[PDB]
Amino acid sequence: ADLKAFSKHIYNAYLKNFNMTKKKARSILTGKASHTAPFVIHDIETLWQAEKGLVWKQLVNGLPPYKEISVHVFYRCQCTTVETVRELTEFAKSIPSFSSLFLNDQVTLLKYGVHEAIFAMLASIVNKDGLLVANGSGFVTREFLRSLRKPFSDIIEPKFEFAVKFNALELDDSDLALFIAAIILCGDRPGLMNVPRVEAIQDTILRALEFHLQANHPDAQYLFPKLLQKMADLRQLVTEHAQMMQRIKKTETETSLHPLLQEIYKDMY
Amino acid sequence: ADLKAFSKHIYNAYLKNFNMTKKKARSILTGKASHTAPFVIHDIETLWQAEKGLVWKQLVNGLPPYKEISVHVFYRCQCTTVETVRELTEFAKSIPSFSSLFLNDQVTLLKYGVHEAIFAMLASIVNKDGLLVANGSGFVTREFLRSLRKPFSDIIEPKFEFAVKFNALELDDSDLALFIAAIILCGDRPGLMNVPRVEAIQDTILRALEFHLQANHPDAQYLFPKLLQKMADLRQLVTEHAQMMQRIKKTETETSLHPLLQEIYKDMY
Ligand SMILES: Cc1cc(Cn2ncn(-c3ccc(OC(F)(F)F)cc3)c2=O)cc(C)c1OC(C)(C)C(=O)O
Ligand SMILES: Cc1cc(Cn2ncn(-c3ccc(OC(F)(F)F)cc3)c2=O)cc(C)c1OC(C)(C)C(=O)O
Repeated sequence: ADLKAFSKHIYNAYLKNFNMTKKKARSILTGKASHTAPFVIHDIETLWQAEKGLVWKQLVNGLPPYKEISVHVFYRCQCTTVETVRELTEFAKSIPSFSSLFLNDQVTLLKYGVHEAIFAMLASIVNKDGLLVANGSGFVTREFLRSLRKPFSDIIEPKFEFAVKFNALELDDSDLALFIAAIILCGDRPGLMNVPRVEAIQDTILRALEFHLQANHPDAQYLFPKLLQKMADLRQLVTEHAQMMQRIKKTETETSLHPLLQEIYKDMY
Repeated sequence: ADLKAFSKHIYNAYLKNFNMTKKKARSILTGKASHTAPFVIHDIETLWQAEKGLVWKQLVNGLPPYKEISVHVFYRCQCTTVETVRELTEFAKSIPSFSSLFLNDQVTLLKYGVHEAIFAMLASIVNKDGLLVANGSGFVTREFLRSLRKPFSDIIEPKFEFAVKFNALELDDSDLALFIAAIILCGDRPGLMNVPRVEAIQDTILRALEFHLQANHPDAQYLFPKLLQKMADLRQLVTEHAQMMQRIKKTETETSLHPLLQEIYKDMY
């Protein structure tokens, strides 16, 4: 009660804001709802094919001018990330009392949380071998992404490592809704004004998550503490990511960075 | 139709979000809605009377600990201003294409625009003699405010100086809606991401304003350039105000600043 309602409201916000759920993604990856697989990108040729219709169906990509394969893929990563951020902000608007914070605090929370949330949600569209892209019309292999030149392969691999370990907790969409809401409502964010309010909201979300997990996964007893540890793991994974991003900006000078990402990484830690 | 439609929608946002319009204020200040005037505050006694129900109807002031009349009035100033910031934020959300900017840009625009807008709208509740407070239930005299000790009287007087000259343009609420929308949609704000989008929106607002002025004030010809100059004046007024605010923080160590105002003033330019 109250937590059941809270959980359901968060879940519905999740379902309303994310086109690609873990449900849909698993359904595609196992082959039960499609009957014809997504287009597999695993090399230069198939990437080129995918960009002329098979996966992205426009005759000029509307991405920055690229001079090599690795940077092209990096730009694709930026596109996915930007649209996930967009969805995450819209999702945050439906969290109880998020919209009632100061606008500045909303911006702070999103700035410092979206990457943690993105890395958590990636596991829904990732398996050992690769990841879904373009709402599941494409599947990019992990071996291809490992084959990109340093430092871009270096940035991509850790997300696979984390996602594969995170998928072993076998959460479903209704768990993940509460998990990512709690990621966003973090009181530890630099420059937050109303820390106690945000901590109280996170308090509620996490109580609802504990409740929801005992209902949904009766036999997994220690699922809740591990998930809290997952949050801490995510923070460090983002720290490492940010370090590599710094190195990119230093050493890959005309690799362009989307303005939203320039803002997020601006002054970050 | 095009600019008439834009204008009217801005006007409706204005009418839906500001408790005190120039219409209401002039009706109260001239004595037409009154039959008996607002409670005049011009010294400590009337301030004490007003704070126990007559004007502010609470039995604990909920203001920070203050040790003098000047700081007490400064805190009242903060309260009025914070509520105006809240109203302006809601008003900006209803401006066409404001809500469509990145949240970072919305926050930047409000951060650097609210004081300019507040100083413009202050003229609606001011005459030579004082100003309305608490939705027109109170009237605080300018001579009382001059009687506060430096630096507080110093910060307040220039707003009167500006407002009295601004009231000589005989604008009405429907002009002011477009004027303050244009103040907020400033492309010149430090740290704006999408400058051209904001400048296009402001262009629309300003064209609508010129059109609306040609309809509403046919015979007052140089009104539009003068208003452009008013915007520049407001910028200079906010520079001076902010300088004085700095000297407050340097030299009035027992004076607290509301957190939202602390945010606006931290790192401003
Ligand atoms: C580098 C990065 C990766 C991820 C996850 N990720 N990993 C691979 N892809 C991917 C690969 C190929 C593709 O298509 C095609 F290229 F055609 F193969 C479409 C998408 C992802 O979305 C997440 C964040 C936050 C990243 O950091 C950035 C974006 C820089 C940032 O936030 O600034
Ligand atoms: C110091 C200042 C003044 C103004 C205008 N102004 N002048 C007087 N009042 C007022 C006076 C008396 C009253 O009631 C009673 F106290 F009882 F008399 C209630 C309201 C205003 O609102 C505007 C800004 C931005 C100010 O600067 C601050 C707030 C720090 C800031 O930076 O935001």
